[PDB]
Amino acid sequence: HMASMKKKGSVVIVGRINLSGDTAYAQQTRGEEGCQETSQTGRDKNQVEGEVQIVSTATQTFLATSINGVLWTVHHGAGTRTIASPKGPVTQMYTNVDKDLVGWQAPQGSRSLTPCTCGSSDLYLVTRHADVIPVRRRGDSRGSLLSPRPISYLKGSSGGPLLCPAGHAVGIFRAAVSTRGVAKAVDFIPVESLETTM
Ligand SMILES: CC(C)(C)OC(=O)N[C@H]1CCCCC/C=C\[C@@H]2C[C@@]2(C(=O)NS(=O)(=O)C2CC2)NC(=O)[C@@H]2C[C@@H](OC(=O)n3cc4cccc(F)c4c3)CN2C1=O
Ligand SMILES: [Zn+2]
Repeated sequence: HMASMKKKGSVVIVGRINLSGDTAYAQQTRGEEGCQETSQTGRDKNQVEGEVQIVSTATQTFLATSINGVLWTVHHGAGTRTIASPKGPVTQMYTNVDKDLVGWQAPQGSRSLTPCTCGSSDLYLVTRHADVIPVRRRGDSRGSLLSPRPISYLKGSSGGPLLCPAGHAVGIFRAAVSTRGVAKAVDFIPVESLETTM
């Protein structure tokens, strides 16, 4: 009934994939109890850094990537949820279920990737465990893993980036193409779609 209807919580930044140095590693910035509280209030005063965030809802965890001043992720993780911020919940500025894409204004302190203009097909996928996986681009929205992996290895990495050799954003990881539980290829949202959305 009306008076007791609940609201979904906010997406919460719980960590980041550190790519700044010579070693890529995942960093946690908030534990599970703090995550749950922050999702409910939508108020997150933690400092944000970096290009790739680890994000969570009450039920899922995935990645989000800043490109051109927007923190982008997948709709199948975020839905229409707000993101927690120092001043309270922030509404999505982009939502496109057809592309599986959402975005919010990038948090203060984040750094953004630049869309790739290289026209090159040797790519790198960054996972939530900070693995950097070589991917050969095979079409507008597909690339093949040079070394196939069980889907377990990729689960929770949607929203993360595919990058070119120079570290530009080429796309956002969306789905794994798997046969018998092995991912031989990935599907991604090309950066040009994000640029058109903007
Ligand atoms: C499309 C094709 C070729 C048929 O393949 C697949 O449908 N395959 C599956 C294999 C699933 C097994 C796990 C694979 C491991 C990791 C996957 C990356 C990942 C993930 O980590 N999510 S998450 O755990 O972070 C999660 C917490 C956020 N995404 C998924 O599971 C997505 C979600 C879902 O797809 C979609 O809702 N759409 C909506 C779309 C709209 C437009 C175009 C698209 F393609 C769309 C795909 C099925 N998904 C796959 O990948
Ligand atoms: Zn490039």
